[PDB]
Amino acid sequence: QAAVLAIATANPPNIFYQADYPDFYFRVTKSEHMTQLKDKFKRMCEKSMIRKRHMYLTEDVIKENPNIGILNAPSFNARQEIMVEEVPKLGKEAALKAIKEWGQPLSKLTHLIFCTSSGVNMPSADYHLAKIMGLPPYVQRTMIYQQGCFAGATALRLAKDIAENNGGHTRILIVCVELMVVCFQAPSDTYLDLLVGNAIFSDGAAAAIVGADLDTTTERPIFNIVSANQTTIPDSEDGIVGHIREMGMKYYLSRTVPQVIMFYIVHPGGPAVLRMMEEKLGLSKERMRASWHVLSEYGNMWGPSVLFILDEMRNKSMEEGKSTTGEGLEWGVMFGFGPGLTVETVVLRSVAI
Amino acid sequence: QAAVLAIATANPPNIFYQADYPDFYFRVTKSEHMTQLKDKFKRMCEKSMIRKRHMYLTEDVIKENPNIGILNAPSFNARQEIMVEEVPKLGKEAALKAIKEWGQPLSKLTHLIFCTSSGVNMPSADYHLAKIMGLPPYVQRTMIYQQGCFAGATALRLAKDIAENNGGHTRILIVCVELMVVCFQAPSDTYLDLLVGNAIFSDGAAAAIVGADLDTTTERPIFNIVSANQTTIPDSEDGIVGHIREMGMKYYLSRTVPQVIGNNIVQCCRDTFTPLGINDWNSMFYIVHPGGPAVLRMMEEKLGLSKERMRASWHVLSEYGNMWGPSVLFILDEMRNKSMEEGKSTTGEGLEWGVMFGFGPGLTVETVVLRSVAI
Ligand SMILES: CC(C)(COP(=O)(O)OP(=O)(O)OC[C@H]1O[C@@H](n2cnc3c(N)ncnc32)[C@H](O)[C@@H]1OP(=O)(O)O)[C@@H](O)C(=O)NCCC(=O)NCCS
Ligand SMILES: CC(C)(COP(=O)(O)OP(=O)(O)OC[C@H]1O[C@@H](n2cnc3c(N)ncnc32)[C@H](O)[C@@H]1OP(=O)(O)O)[C@@H](O)C(=O)NCCC(=O)NCCS
Repeated sequence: QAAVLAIATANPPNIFYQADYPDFYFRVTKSEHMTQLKDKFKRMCEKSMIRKRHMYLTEDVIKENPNIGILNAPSFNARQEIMVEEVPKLGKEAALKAIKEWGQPLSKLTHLIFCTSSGVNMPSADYHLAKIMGLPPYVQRTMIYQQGCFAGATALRLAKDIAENNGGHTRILIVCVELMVVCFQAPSDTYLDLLVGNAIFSDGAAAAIVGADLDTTTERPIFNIVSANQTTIPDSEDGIVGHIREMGMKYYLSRTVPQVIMFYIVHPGGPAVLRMMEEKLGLSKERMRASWHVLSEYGNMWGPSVLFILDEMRNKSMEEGKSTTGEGLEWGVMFGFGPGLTVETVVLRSVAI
Repeated sequence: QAAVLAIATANPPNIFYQADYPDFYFRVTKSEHMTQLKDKFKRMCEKSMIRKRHMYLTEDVIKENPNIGILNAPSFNARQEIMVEEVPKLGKEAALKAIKEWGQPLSKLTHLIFCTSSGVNMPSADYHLAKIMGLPPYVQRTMIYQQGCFAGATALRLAKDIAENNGGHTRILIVCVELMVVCFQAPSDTYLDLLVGNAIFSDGAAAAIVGADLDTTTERPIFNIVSANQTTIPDSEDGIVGHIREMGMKYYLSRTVPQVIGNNIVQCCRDTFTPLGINDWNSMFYIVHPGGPAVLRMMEEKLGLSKERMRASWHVLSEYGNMWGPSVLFILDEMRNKSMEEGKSTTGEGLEWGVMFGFGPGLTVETVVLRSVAI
């Protein structure tokens, strides 16, 4: 049975505390005259339940690429040139940390699954990571582009069958990375479905190693991937929409998505999402803690977020002397979701600590 | 063991014969005054071994979206809006025919793998195909974007593990679609490795059904997917390059790609099929992505192949051009269609073992080891 053997994460070094972000955002987009819209944005940020976010797109990067901060200005080329380079580079940081925990050389890897919705190129981000990391030429790559916030969970669904159908030496590296260079837009009071993303979207990378039939002397599983299934919610196509255009990506968020969309890993799409899960199942406050923590400290990073929460859960479980990597519990589930609307459900089993 | 259970194809209806294409291309891009460059493009087309190509992008479509025909003008929005709608639509035409050959209802599908390098959107072309085919909401989707000409082979590699690890009821629909709306560019005498693409790139859709543990009663395999491996050729990054930009995609082709690829897949052949005990190189069948004529000649010359061994690959090049992802599936279909029609004893031209090579940016090679099925 396939297992997660290592997890690690990375973020851009520039921290944006949410208390300061309305002032930063309306200043760098030169939109301070929009006082009513800033009031609304202040309330969005205050209700976001996000304490800080790590972002590539600083004031200096906007100054170097000024059309990124001018609504509707052509800036797709400028965003692309940044992201084709920087997305694999941040992924390499998380990947090498995961491989160090794993304890095996890159030569023991058989497969790479790379996921991002931040930039497209040919050859793709999977190839670029293999180049800058020095993955051997027999490492077999799968590129998952543009699948938004269920990409992390979908990589585990794919890795399960690859690991289990090819045998004991198959070892899959999963790397998920996003940079909001892809979809950062200046404010407009007729596009509130773009403005909500400015309050909650953020940058990050996470990596994991998956294998089956483990060398017990050298490898140690963290979780087992019991089953994985994707479903689509009917009649919800307009809930999450990303239109890649000459002005960059316009990523539209509907107000109904949370209303439509054991230990738990729930993609932190926003606070309404995590609350929807809690009261619906009578969950203790303890159950969503790890998902609430990643939302607070990193925001909604699309693809990699469920791996951040996975890593946070087993770390706290170990630090607090819990019985298993799943907070002392045996069974668990991870939910990724995104455009479609699409739900990826991954049934997990913890490991004894 | 995973098997291909159905194969079908579709193309945009408008046919461009290669003898007429230099005239059309320089006229609709209002570039006839570039006389030396047009002579160069004529020679490119005359050497291409392409007789016709099916294209979505007609003169009317360019007239509706005139920046597509103006070099470096912003046209990415216009291209995107066309392809996000039209890529799934052409895929549905092929997919319906593959399911009809398969013979089972859509409700028996468990998975969909959609592959394209022609447009990006969220939700993507996989969701859109599901919606317009009315696939049940439990069909599990994988979207393979931007993998160029190895995408059809990579879909088989993925589908093998999905079908074999989940078992007898898992049935995977594969759909590969391309429309050169994505990268059509007007001519420039300083971007010649752009003009090559206008001589060879074309449009098409192919669909296949993959499953393991077959209902002998109702399902018949065409080919078995014995193994599949991707490899990367070191120090070949610049061989095939697609830069997606505000003017659309600029798809650059280095002069040495056919030889770098051809030498590599000859080596893969020797490395892979010698331990399987294939006695000589004419004793196995071949599907080689039709990137151009030179890569097909290399296989023939380096392995000493007879003329019938690359015939199916030459035919798809002649009649359809280089359609990127779906082309290897066109060739698979053609091979088994002619094998049946000509009275051969197997779907692989009367031979037991065979190879499929997809390749593309990286440079990346997807090798698929195939076994035919008795006819
Ligand atoms: C957006 C969100 C953080 C707001 O926090 P909240 O707990 O709902 O608190 P509020 O209802 O007071 O909302 C605060 C402001 O945000 C607005 N708002 C909330 N959701 C919005 C949405 N999809 N689009 C535009 N504005 C929205 C509210 O109208 C309000 O502005 P106002 O006071 O001027 O009317 C929260 O609703 C949420 O988690 N949304 C989920 C985002 C999502 O869909 N994630 C998954 C897709 S990636
Ligand atoms: C277009 C094509 C059919 C021309 O046929 P050919 O076998 O090269 O015949 P020639 O060598 O006489 O080339 C004719 C012209 O095309 C030019 N040319 C060919 N390939 C070129 C390239 N990558 N870049 C720039 N110019 C090129 C040659 O310089 C030559 O110019 P000239 O006649 O003015 O001297 C062939 O080059 C081809 O198929 N290229 C694509 C192969 C490839 O890269 N496949 C991978 C993509 S999936």
